[PDB]
Amino acid sequence: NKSDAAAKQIKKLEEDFDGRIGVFAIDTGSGNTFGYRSDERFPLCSSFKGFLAAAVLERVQQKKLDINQKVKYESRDLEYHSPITTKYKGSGMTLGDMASAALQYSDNGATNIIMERFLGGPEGMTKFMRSIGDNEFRLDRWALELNTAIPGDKRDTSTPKAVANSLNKLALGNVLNAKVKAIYQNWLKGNTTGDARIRASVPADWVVGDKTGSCGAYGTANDYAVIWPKNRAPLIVSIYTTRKSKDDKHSDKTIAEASRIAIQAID
Ligand SMILES: [Cl-]
Ligand SMILES: [Cl-]
Repeated sequence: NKSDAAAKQIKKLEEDFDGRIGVFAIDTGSGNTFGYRSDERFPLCSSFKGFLAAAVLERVQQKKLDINQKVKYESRDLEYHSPITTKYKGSGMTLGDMASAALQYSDNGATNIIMERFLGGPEGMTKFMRSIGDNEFRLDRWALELNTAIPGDKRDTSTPKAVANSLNKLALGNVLNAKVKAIYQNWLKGNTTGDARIRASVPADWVVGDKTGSCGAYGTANDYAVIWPKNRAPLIVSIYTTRKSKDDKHSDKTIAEASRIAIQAID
């Protein structure tokens, strides 16, 4: 009934903005979960970049790549919204810095460059998700094309549950051994695009790693986080939203508020 109560409130919340909210939350120190449309498909937007980064470290751990090798692109036409890759265009970035820019700033070139050069592309990226027990996630397009968020389109979508289970294996589990899991945890912890979403849902002295996504159509935006509360086991929160009209603005507060309700339902 604490989950029925939470469900009611998400439902109210989705009516208010005329859209669709997908939630899954896990409490790892109790097992308590909460879900709403947890297995319905949502567009990923940028949010798969949290997973690309982990793919990248997996490759370092297998010694297929070095975290410090330079990745040079001085002749490349840089994707729109490449804030980080643009200031390093003349000199290159370390593969680890490139990976992290794609995470923390949602840099589209860093993303494209990484999937074209190391990862096998969209389907390369799909393959790695398949390799951690995740059968929901799918990536079909490159960093810009994947943000169309067309209602009823299965391309570049996952379910909230799959995102959460995945982030949990990666951030908290054992796909990445010690040092490199710790790196990736640091990368999430240092994400810069998420202040008005899951971070805003929680006391500011709790520790939060997250990856946001913002399609910029269908008011489509999301966030997934690991959260370390004080004196308490980590939580996993996964929030997806779409809206009815193409020209609908995404809503940070809806995300922040659905995370507040989620976090309460698992406590
Ligand atoms: Cl559900
Ligand atoms: Cl891991």
